[PDB]
Amino acid sequence: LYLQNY
Repeated sequence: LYLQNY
């Protein structure tokens, strides 16, 4: 589980 917000 991986979340990246940019």
